[PDB]
Amino acid sequence: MIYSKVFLKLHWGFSVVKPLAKPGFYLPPPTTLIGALSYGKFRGVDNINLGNVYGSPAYNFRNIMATARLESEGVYTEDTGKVYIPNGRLVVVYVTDSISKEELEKLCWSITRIGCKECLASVENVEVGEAKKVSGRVKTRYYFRDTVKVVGRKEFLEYVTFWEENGYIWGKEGSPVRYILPITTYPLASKEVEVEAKEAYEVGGEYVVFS
RNA sequence: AUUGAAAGUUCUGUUUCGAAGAAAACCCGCCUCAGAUU
Repeated sequence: MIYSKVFLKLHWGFSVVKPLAKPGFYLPPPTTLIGALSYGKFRGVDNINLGNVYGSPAYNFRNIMATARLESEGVYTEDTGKVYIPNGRLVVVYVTDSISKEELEKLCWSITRIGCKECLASVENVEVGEAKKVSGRVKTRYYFRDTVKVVGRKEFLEYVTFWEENGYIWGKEGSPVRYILPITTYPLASKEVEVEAKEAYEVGGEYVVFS
């Protein structure tokens, strides 16, 4: 199981509108991160024949694990929800085993935006390595699933609804999955939360929790 | 190529016309550059 870290500098912020008044999300979903990763290889094509229906040029990277977190302060504003965090930093962690280190690093250096067109984002540095799996009590900053238990004080937890990869095909709605975010609503920032969990990869001290 | 792909809240308008900081008032009343030298 290999892992990679990437540091992104944002220009003005990101904007992803909730499916189904147009409120937005607080942090990008894993689908957006996987698509941003896949952009490095599938650049220039917008419709590929999956075999039965044209749904997206991204239904092939669906088995890559990804998380992300903030490192600065920003504000969520509706005026079409947006998250303004100019000149901020975003740290993204990719954990997978499908491709070798070289391919993942090459695709990691090839990220241009997160969400819509305006949300450009530069790349400052990357790291590649091998991760280890543990199950003891850990402290994390990246968001995780709803089913994961919690030992600390419930003070900085929020609930959001994300979708699986099934939504990659047009004319179809993805399955709803609950997620827990360790975020302060105003102003936006990230806080550490201690969890027990069952699977957690050590990617440099900042343990990442998946289940 | 990411609930992503496609979208100008844009066009038109004077803060304008008029109204003396003006009239009265001494700086002024006394004081040696003076005694000695071819």
